[PDB]
Amino acid sequence: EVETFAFQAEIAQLMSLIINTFYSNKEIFLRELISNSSDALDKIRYESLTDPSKLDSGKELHINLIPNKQDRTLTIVDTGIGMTKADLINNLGTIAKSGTKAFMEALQAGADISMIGQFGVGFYSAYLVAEKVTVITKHNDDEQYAWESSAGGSFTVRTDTGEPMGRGTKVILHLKEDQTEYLEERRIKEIVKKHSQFIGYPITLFVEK
Ligand SMILES: NS(=O)(=O)c1ccc2[nH]c(=O)oc2c1
Repeated sequence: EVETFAFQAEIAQLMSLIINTFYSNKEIFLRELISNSSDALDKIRYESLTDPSKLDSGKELHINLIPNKQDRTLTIVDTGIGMTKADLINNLGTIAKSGTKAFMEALQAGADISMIGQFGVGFYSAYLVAEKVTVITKHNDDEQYAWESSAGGSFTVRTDTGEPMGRGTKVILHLKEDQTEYLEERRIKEIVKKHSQFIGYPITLFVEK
């Protein structure tokens, strides 16, 4: 059972701007996704401060980076609060309509794409390097769902029958053919140290066979 949705016009606009603007500093996508993960981990930690059973779905609060050269995928896994199906459909828990509005006025006021995170829509910077993005997520109050979009104005949502997650969010970046440098260990290490040195959760860079 696969449901296909149309992006709001403003989100489709943001997404094609990210895809079509000439902008060489693509590495900031990883900063933005790790920062998104850190925010989601902050949310579940805060909830657990008064209700410890909120961590029954997983006590470890961490971020994993998983490159797969055979699949040409970079996966960012976090054990944060996750997203409901409603969150997924509602622009993955963001206020993307007003955020895109503010982001695009800033761009004409001198800003560049690297500042996308200050407007709450940093997730969509994934399309700087990915031709397709799959988001697997599990929230304590909902089932496991899979969101997917290759841009083009639509996304799909289905119940995820894959590996049970426990709690959190998994962002699978199906990388563009010329963007495989972000599968290389030393390149990911460089980016994490440059942009994410003060993230308050363990970031584990998986290695490959
Ligand atoms: N902007 S739209 O009229 O909603 C639209 C139009 C064509 C599409 N093809 C696709 O995959 O998503 C689409 C969304």
